[PDB]
Amino acid sequence: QSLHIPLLKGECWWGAAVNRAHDMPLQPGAFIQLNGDVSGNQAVPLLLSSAGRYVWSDQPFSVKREGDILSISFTGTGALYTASGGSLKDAWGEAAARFFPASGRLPDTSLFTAPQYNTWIELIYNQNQEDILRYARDIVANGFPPGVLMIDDNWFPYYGNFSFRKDRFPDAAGMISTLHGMGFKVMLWVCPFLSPDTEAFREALAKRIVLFDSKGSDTLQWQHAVDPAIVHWWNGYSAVLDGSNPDAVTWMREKLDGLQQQYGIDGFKFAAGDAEFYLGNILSREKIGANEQCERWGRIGLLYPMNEYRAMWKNGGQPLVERLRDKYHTWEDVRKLIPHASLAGLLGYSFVCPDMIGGGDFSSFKLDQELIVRSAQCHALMPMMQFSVAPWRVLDSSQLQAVKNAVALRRQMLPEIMKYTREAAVTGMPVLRSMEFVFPHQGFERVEDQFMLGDNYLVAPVLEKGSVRKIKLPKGRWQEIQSGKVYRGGETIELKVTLNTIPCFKRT
Amino acid sequence: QQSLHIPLLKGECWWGAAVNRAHDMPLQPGAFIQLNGDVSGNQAVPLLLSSAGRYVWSDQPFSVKREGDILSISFTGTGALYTASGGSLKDAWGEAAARFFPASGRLPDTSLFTAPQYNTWIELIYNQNQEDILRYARDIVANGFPPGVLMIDDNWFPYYGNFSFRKDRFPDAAGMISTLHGMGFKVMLWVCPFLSPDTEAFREALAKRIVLFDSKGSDTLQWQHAVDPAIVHWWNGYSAVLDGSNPDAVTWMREKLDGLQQQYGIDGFKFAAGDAEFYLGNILSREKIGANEQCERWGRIGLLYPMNEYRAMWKNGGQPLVERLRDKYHTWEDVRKLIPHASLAGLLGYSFVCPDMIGGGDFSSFKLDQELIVRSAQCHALMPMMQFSVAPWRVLDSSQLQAVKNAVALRRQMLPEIMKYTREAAVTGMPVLRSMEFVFPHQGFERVEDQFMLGDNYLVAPVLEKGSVRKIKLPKGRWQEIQSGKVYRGGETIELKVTLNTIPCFKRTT
Ligand SMILES: OC[C@H]1O[C@@H](O)[C@H](O)[C@@H](O)[C@H]1O
Ligand SMILES: OC[C@H]1O[C@@H](O)[C@H](O)[C@@H](O)[C@H]1O
Ligand SMILES: [Cl-]
Ligand SMILES: [Cl-]
Repeated sequence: QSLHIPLLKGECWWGAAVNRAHDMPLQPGAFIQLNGDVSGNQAVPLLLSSAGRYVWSDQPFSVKREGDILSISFTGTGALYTASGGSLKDAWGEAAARFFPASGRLPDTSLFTAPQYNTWIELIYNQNQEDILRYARDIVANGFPPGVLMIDDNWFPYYGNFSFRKDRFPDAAGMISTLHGMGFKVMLWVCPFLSPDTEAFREALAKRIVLFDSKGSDTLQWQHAVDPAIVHWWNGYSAVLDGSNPDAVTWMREKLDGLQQQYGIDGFKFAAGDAEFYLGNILSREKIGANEQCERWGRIGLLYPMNEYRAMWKNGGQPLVERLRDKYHTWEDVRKLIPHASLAGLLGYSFVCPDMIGGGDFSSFKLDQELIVRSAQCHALMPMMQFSVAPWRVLDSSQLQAVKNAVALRRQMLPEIMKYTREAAVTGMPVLRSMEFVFPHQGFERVEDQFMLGDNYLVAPVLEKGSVRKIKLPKGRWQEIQSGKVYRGGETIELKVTLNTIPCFKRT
Repeated sequence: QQSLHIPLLKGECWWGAAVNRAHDMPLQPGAFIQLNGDVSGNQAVPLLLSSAGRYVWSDQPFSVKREGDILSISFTGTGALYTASGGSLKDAWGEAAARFFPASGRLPDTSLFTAPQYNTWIELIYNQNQEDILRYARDIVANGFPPGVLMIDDNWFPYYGNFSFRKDRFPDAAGMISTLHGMGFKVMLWVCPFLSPDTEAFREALAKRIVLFDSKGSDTLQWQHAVDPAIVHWWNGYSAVLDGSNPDAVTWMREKLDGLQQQYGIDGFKFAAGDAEFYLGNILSREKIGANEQCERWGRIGLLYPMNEYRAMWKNGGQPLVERLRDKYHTWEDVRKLIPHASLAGLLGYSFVCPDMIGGGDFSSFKLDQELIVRSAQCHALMPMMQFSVAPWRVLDSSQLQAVKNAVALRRQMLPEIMKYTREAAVTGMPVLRSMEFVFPHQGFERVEDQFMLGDNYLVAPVLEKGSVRKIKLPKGRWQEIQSGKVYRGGETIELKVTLNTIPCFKRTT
């Protein structure tokens, strides 16, 4: 089933995939495939336009813009809709309320009320008790606020064994107790992959909770398959849980619940689950597609309020934290944070965290100190802020101070962040809003280096080198919160900036 | 493929190729054995030997069939038929050995012979842990059994390719080994060439390019440019696997094994897997060797660790490796395989042969049949090596236990004889455990597989069925039963009254 949609004059379209937001508004020649592909992050079968139009299907589709016409090919069925208000916000609001209504619930508020810290970039695969405790002590000693600490990949003996590796964690319970005492909560990285020659693999094969190999047979049914699917991913080759099988859910809950009971773990970073891992010669118990495997992995987080996901299909309006994917240590990537985060919010992902300050791609790790500072300042007034590489280790004293000052500004602004976070639970309305969302039809369709925190604060993080920053103000009066200088709105201004400037304006 | 087609001589009998097929020999009309990519679950050698002193050899694998009275061999490389002028099986063995697999002059570690061996596999299976291993070792001593080599079998480590004790089940592995040593045991660890394919060890091995690579079914793709590992399905799951053709894989394996010896005091290693079948398919090796040669090269690692054991093997006849018969079922059929498999093993160059595990070595079996366990123990006793796994004191009542202990005592009594011939096998390759045909050619012993000779002078006829009567075919000469002292004239078959305790054994006195 297909659909051709001529653009309205001036109309701009966004949607489909968080990790394609930098390519939007959709341009002539643009192509996005959702079927079997979440583009390395979150994806939703939704398009929204600046004229209040929207496209939804319950199922994946592909979209191409050819000239001034959208061509959409649906695997199921879909339709074009118009909201009568005629703005992006109206499209968002009607599509949300029809197709991904707000659940009424928040993720664990500890994820918002302090910065987050992830051991990934600092320790990589050498996750061990001594170094994790040291990183935590270091956070405290450098005057950073204790928050949620995420112990990343490889704290366990092998994939599918949900226990601390005793060689590197002689007393994990003691470690967690010490971390709690210091004011941290703790999350563990978990995934649905199973090292496919181990005790856990054989148990899961016997329980029939893995995805099976179809052998490329047309006819072979799940109930008769004998061999597991083996999937290649970034860590190697593994068996994988079948998210359509209720018994897989039971198994996963037993594992996670056990870590909570035994060690006091507060929550889980849900890794992987990307649709692409479910393609090919694979048999699932309930015969669902690859996208819905990803979606059902996402549902696990509904049982653990302290959660985070990178890969997602649907689950808009839900109490899941949605992280932007691994960012490179580049200026190009720091300029993705805002448009990616703002799109995430329109797709129903209000609780968006922008990856890791300074970069989340471990291979990157000559570091650029200025970039790290600008990355930190851009995180600060986003819904959540996440560190990994240790600022005190990689920065000199005044770059470090500027990071501390970013954290201080987040602290000053937290009541506002939390007001809109709490409201997002109820209404689904994003915390971080695009300029277009708040100020429709005022020339902001392509302004992606500015965002609104709620309705009243305009944030314009410095996202390049240079001592000059341009800021497009909507009509109205705007007071810069640090300088206190009031600006007449309805023009673009030039601001002299230093390493420490985070331009932010209150609507008056 | 090049080939031979050999009319059998009158009365001629042929053995060879594969240890785990010996029960089907002498090769009968309709027989077929493929060696290419196939070691039949144990040791295999490209050798055939005949009762008329003839032999066939190739450096490389072949297939053999018998159709009527024609023995046909199809070679992957080249081969030939030979005749030893003395005209007996022993002459064929001796000439083939000296030409194609001469004795190295070396022995495996003598502690493997000078006491019974004990393997934790059947008692503990996948639950290998410090407490239970120490308990098993204490139970050996408390029940009056001698300390020997203790083999800690599969799953003492976190995952395949991580050569360290799992600290969850082994809180002080060095102290455990220290304890076991002071109780008079030596300790071997199960190791294999498989790597859990999403782990740190796997990624390290991939980065060092020591794994076997995936050819993608391409004919042109060269090792040098391959990027993905071969994944292999085996009894424990799916794994990457070391490329035994790659000298860097040897280095890596030595680093692991030397590390375990230095850090924990481990005495040797049970070398698992390596079966040729694991190396078939879309696979690229650094030096472009076949599947059988991958099995052979795994076997060579044991040349660096005198305390070793292998199940899978290709060639390496005449070498200081313990060759274990494969996992035996808890059946009477399988206890009856021990002798013909062990004797063939000797003819193929595997003198240091151990007959799997007393009472069975297939963990799925584990109605235990106590009498079967006893007869298994008694059959092991005068073989080159004797290996327990399932705990006799746990599964046997008091008479039966005592009969196992008596078997151990007979082995102790006979050990000087065992060792005399074991030390000689190192030098000449002559088997310790010899077939009746080997020692007594052309006397009607071609199909007698329930008797063997310990060296030249001791005829052992273990009881291998239920009942109170045992038939024993004595070669010409005089034979003294070692318990009774009664002397029997040979050239006939006698019937002996037997009990659960009886281990019929005769000394040659003429
Ligand atoms: O897609 C998720 C993956 O992204 C890769 O680019 C990164 O190297 C991995 O560590 C993993 O996080
Ligand atoms: O071929 C070796 C294998 O043999 C199987 O029969 C057995 O169940 C396994 O435990 C393993 O020893
Ligand atoms: Cl990947
Ligand atoms: Cl197998």
